Amino acid sequence: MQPFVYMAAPARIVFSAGSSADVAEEIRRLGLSRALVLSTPQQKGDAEALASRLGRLAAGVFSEAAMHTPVEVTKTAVEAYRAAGADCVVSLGGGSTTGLGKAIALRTDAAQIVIPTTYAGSEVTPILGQTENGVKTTMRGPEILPEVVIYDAELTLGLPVAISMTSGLNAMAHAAEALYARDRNPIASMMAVEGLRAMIEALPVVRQAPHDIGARETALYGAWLCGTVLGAVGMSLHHKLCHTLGGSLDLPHAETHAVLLPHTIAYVEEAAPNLLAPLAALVGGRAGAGLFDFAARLGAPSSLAALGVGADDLDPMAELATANPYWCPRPIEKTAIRDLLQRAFEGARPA
Amino acid sequence: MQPFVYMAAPARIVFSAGSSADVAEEIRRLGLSRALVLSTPQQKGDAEALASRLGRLAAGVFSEAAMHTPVEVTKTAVEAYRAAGADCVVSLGGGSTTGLGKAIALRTDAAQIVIPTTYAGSEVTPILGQTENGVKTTMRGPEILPEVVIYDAELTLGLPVAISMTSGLNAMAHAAEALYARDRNPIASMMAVEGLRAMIEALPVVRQAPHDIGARETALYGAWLCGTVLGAVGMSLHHKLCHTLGGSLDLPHAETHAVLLPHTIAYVEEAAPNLLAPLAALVGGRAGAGLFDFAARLGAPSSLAALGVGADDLDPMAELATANPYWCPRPIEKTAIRDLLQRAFEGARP
Ligand SMILES: NC(=O)c1ccc[n+]([C@@H]2O[C@H](COP(=O)([O-])OP(=O)(O)OC[C@H]3O[C@@H](n4cnc5c(N)ncnc54)[C@H](O)[C@@H]3O)[C@@H](O)[C@H]2O)c1
Ligand SMILES: [Ca+2]
Ligand SMILES: [Ca+2]
Repeated sequence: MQPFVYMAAPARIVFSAGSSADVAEEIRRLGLSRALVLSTPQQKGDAEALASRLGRLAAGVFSEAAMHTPVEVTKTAVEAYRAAGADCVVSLGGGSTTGLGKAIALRTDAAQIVIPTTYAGSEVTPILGQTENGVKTTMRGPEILPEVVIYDAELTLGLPVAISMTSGLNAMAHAAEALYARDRNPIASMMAVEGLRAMIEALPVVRQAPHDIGARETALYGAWLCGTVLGAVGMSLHHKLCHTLGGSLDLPHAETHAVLLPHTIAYVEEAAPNLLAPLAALVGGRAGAGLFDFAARLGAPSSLAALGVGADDLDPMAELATANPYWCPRPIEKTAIRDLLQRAFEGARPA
Repeated sequence: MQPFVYMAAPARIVFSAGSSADVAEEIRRLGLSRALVLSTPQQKGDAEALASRLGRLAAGVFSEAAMHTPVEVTKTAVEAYRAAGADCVVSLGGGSTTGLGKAIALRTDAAQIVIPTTYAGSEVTPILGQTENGVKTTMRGPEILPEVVIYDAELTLGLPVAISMTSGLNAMAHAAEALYARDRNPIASMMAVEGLRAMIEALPVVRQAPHDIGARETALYGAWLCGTVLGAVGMSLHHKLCHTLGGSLDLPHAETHAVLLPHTIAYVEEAAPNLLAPLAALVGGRAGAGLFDFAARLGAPSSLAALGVGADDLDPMAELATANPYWCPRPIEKTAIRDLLQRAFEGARP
C-alpha cells in the first residue's frame, strides 16, 4: 500500500427527492431562525417560493447572484444579510449561487445550507473564487465549507439538457483528477470511481429524458461524490488549465471542462496508466479517447473553437499555463501543453 | 399599397472592422469631453484599456453592469457619473451593459456611445427593462435611444458559437414579426428582410468558422437591422409568448426564442402567408417549417423539454399567454396556444 492521509471534512448531507420541503427542519437543527435565501435571476421564482414556504424562518431573498462572484455584488448581499438580521444563508442554485453564499460566509461567518441544482459540486468544497478589479482570485479554508447540503433531485428536473451534460462532465473532471492526485487516498479514489460510474450511467439517460427522476437522482448522487473529492484532494493539469483559459479568455465554465477533459486526461494517462485504469474500464477504452467518445454521446461541445477561442490565443495560453509550477504525474511542459491546446482547439479525438 | 406612418429618431451608426479604435473621435464629434466607460465585472480589463485609449476624455470606469439592470446598481452608477462630472457613457459589451447606459441616460440625460459585442440589438432600440425590488419593469422613449453605435466585428470573434446561434435566432425573431406588425411600414419591412437575409447567410458560416471576420461582419450587420426593427414597430405573438413563458418559468431568453420561433411564425403564417412570403423565400418556401430546418442547421435547442420545461407547465403558460388581449394577424385562442406549446415541447416540426 502507498502511504496516505485521509481527512474527513465535516458534513451534513440530506439526500432525497422532495427534501427541500424540509429546509425548515435543517435551519432549526442548527439552532438558527433567520435565513437569507440566495439565487441568480434565472432561479428567482424558486428562491421566492422557498422563502414563502419558510414563513418566519425566511429573513429575506437576494436573487442577484452573478457569474464569477464579483466582490461588489457580495458587498451588496452582505448588506442585505445584515439588514435582514439573517443568521444563515440558504443557497438555491448552481456553483455561482453556492459561491455567493460562500463569499457571504467569509465576511459574516453565516452558516450555509446549500441546495445544489447543478453538478458543479461546490457545495462540498472549501474553495471560493471571486472577481475583484476585473481579475479572478481563488482561496480556500474551513470557514468556506458549507455546513449543510440538501440534495433534492426534483429541483434538477428543470436543469436544461445542454448544461446538464457539460456540468455533468465538470463533475466527472473532479473525479478523474482525484485518481492521480499527489495526496490521493483510498477513500477519495473509491468515491471518485463510484462518482464516475454514476455520471456515465445517468447522463445519457438524462439527455433523452430530462424529467426521469431516477436518472436525475443518480446524476446528483454522482455529483456529490465528485464534489467531495474536489474538496478532499489536490487537482492538477485539468483544473489549472480550465482556470487559466476560463480566466484569461472569459470562456463558459462547464463547457471549458467538457472540451478539455478528454485531452487533459489523455496527457496524464501517458504517465498514470494504472491510476486511470478504473476510468478507462468505465469508458470501455482509453481514458482520454473514451471520454471524448462519451462526451460525443452526450452531444457536448468538443472544440475550443466552438467556445470562441482563436488560433492566435493558443500560444499565449500555453505560456500562461506553464508560468506557475504545480505538481502533475506528467510534468507540465510548454510544447506538450501547446500540442494539447491544438488538439482541443481542433476538437480532435485524443490519440 | 397599405397606408403607413414612418418615424425615425436620430442615431449615428459607425460600422467597420477596427472601428472601436476610433471611439475618441466619436466622443469629440458630439462636443463631449467626460465619458464614463461602462462594463460588466468580467470585462473591467477591456473597459480600463478603452478608458486609457480615450486619454483626457475618460472621466471614469464603472464596471458593475448586472443582468436585468437592477435599479440598485443604476443608482450607484448614477452617483459615479455625477461625481465624475460626466457628460456621456460609453457602453462597452453585451446587452446588460447597453441596459445600464440607458438607465443612466434616463436619469442624467447622458449621451450614449454604445460598442456592442453581442447580437442583443438593445443599442438601437428605445426600450429599457429594469428590475426594482425584484419586479421587472419596461418602458420606452426617445430619450433612451443611444446617440451613437460603433459596430466593430473584431470584438465579436470570441462570442461562443452556442450563444451566437441562439441570440442570432432571437434577433431574426424581431425581423420576422416586424413583417406583420400592425404598424408595419416599408422601411421596417425592407430592413427586416435584409436582416433575415444577413443572418441566414452568416450564422451557418460563423458556426463553422467563428473567427471569420466576413461572416462576423455580416452577422453583426444582421443584428443591427433586426434590433432596429424591434425598436421601430410593434411585436406580436412570438415576443409575447417568449416574454410570458421565459419569464414565468425563468428560462434563458435566447434559447426560448430559438425554440418557439418556428412555431409562432408557423401559427401566424397559417393566416397571413403573404406578409411572411419574403421570409419563406429565404428558408425554402414555408417560413415556419423553414425556420425549424434553419435552427437545426445551427445546432440550436429545438424543444421546450430540452430547456427543462415540464409537461405540467404548459397549461398555466397558455392561460398566462392569453391573460392580456393584444394584436396579432391571427386571433390568439388559448386552445391553439396550448397546442403550439405542446408541439414546441415535443420539438415537432411545424
Ligand atoms: N469553488 C468550487 O469548488 C467550485 C466547483 C465547481 C464550480 N465552481 C464555480 O461555479 C461556477 C459555475 O457553476 P455552475 O456550472 O453550476 O453554473 P451556474 O451556477 O453559473 O449556473 C448557470 C445558470 O444555470 C442556472 N441553473 C442552475 N441550476 C438550474 C436548475 N436546476 N434549473 C434551471 N436553471 C438552473 C443558473 O441560475 C445560472 O443562470 C463557476 O464560477 C465555477 O468556478 C466552483
Ligand atoms: Ca462556517
Ligand atoms: Ca439621449
